[PDB]
Amino acid sequence: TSYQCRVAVVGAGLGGLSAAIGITLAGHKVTILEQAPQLGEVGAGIQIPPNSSRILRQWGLLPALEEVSVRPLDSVLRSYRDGKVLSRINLVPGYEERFGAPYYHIHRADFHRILVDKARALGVEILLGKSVRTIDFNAPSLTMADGSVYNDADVIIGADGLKSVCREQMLGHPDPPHFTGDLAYRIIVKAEDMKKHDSLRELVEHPSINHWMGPNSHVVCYLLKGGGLYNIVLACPDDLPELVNTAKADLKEMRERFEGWDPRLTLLLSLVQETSKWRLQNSEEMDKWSHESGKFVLMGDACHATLPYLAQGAAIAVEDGAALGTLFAHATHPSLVPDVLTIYEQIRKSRTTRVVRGSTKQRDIFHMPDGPRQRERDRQLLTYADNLFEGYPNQWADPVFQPWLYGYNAFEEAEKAWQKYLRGHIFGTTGAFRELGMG
Ligand SMILES: Cc1cc2nc3c(=O)[nH]c(=O)nc-3n(C[C@H](O)[C@H](O)[C@H](O)COP(=O)(O)OP(=O)(O)OC[C@H]3O[C@@H](n4cnc5c(N)ncnc54)[C@H](O)[C@@H]3O)c2cc1C
Repeated sequence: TSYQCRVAVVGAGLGGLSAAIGITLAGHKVTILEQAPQLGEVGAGIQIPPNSSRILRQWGLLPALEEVSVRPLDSVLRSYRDGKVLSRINLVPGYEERFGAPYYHIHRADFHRILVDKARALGVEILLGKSVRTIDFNAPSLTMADGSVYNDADVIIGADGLKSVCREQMLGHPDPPHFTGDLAYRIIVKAEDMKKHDSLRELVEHPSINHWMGPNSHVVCYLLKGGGLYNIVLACPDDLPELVNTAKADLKEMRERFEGWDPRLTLLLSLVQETSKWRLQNSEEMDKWSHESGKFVLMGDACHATLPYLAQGAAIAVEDGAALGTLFAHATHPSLVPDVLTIYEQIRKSRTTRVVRGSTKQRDIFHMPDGPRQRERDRQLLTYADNLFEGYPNQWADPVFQPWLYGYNAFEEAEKAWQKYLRGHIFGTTGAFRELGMG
């Protein structure tokens, strides 16, 4: 009769499910308490880089994913004016050869649906319609919007995303998300229609991650297998306030923001099949993800919300869940649980902040206005493309940042950390392992 911790995950996003998967595969019973009445067959494109794919592969999800995801050949940084290529990184075969795991482009609904399916296949209960409002962190209880009280859990894990009620309850005061002051426009265009125009063909027969960097704007363009649709996301300032969000509104607005940009991006505005406009936001990092009671810890965007520039938010939420799981594997005795939550924060924060920084830095590179600093950026990109250095204006190509970002194995790192904890070398723990004969 081994020990089984009753772990309640709040929120069924990517991070919640990754945690439910890893902890169940650890030997414990997970229950996810989401807010939405039904699962989210909703969203657009997401990127699964090696540091997240290798995790999913260890959970036997590679096939189900390959079926619905694309493998971009390379990742390209281009000037906003002419489409001029300034940096090209090889992903196929480069990234599998180096970091030993695929890089994927999958629609968010497909990724969410595969993770929900694997969660259920492992026996996780997913109780929907459970909007959590208050938390008692000592006698672990969750109180819902209807009034009901869930108290069938030993440990709680906040994974409620950006608008996290869990983080508010932990801190003891409100803490809404900070508005980046930017807004995003998502556009879906059938690739059938693009193959009809000569200037666009290269983007369909050579599926890449194309980035246009420009004055306080950037445009990302990639392909997804569904409907062979092309995702075109434009990030620009919200100098305007109407929020008029009809189909024609953006077409006008996006055309205006593309004034002077690669002629190709404006052609694409004519082949639109759907438009979507929204104001970006995120949170500022937290010093503490845990509660003094040692029964609660945050994961995902709730504690380490990242700017979308690096394409790692879900990657590092998967890493969070993977590390949680790897550590709970060692939670063979209940007194071991809080120390585990401690070893996690430490190992996860040092990683999630250094990513959060990079995203911000990538922003500064992408958004440069035309001028001397832009001229130097471009110069450096082109000149040292075959002679990389630390501080290269592409954080993805940076010879130091790059292997660190994509070579990271959440499993091995959490194991290293558990061993450090067994040699008494982890600050901030209660030393539960001592009374249990481990050493
Ligand atoms: C424009 C954009 C592009 C991105 N591109 C990429 C990319 O290419 N690659 C990548 O890896 N990441 C990317 N990201 C990041 C990625 O979308 C997030 O990191 C991801 O959602 C993390 O999942 P999560 O579980 O941490 O949070 P979420 O997915 O937000 O999970 C939150 C869930 O909890 C629920 N919830 C909220 N409040 C409560 C409550 N009080 N009670 C109960 N349930 C609640 C919500 O309804 C939701 O289901 C992008 C993000 C944006 C905005």
